[PDB]
Amino acid sequence: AECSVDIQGNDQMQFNTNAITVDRSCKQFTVNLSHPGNLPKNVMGHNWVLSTAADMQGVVTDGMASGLDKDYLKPDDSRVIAHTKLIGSGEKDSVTFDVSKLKEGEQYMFFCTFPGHSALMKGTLTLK
Ligand SMILES: [Cu+2]
Repeated sequence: AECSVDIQGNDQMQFNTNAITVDRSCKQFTVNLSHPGNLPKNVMGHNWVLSTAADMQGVVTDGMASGLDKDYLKPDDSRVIAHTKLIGSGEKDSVTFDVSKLKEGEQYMFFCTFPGHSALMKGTLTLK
């Protein structure tokens, strides 16, 4: 079982994958996020946020309203299944979450909630 993935967010508003697969035999799954490039967090910050596909737009909008000091996430947002912190160039973060939080049939998305980034910086997350 492959229970982790390394993902990069760069200076050109790209993640280097748009589809993550979570083996359902994994008890926990880990996302290791890094940021190649040289732009700082306040202008090209990236996070990795997981929600249902239906909830993404709300999470992104409310995250915008929350601001940089809150890593562009609504505090205690019930729709956020898991998330990293917001990182700038040269920085990294990891998040580990319980695979039991994912339910058969539901559609999940990952994305960055930094203002303006989610249109490109998004992808699917799917049980196997
Ligand atoms: Cu971003």
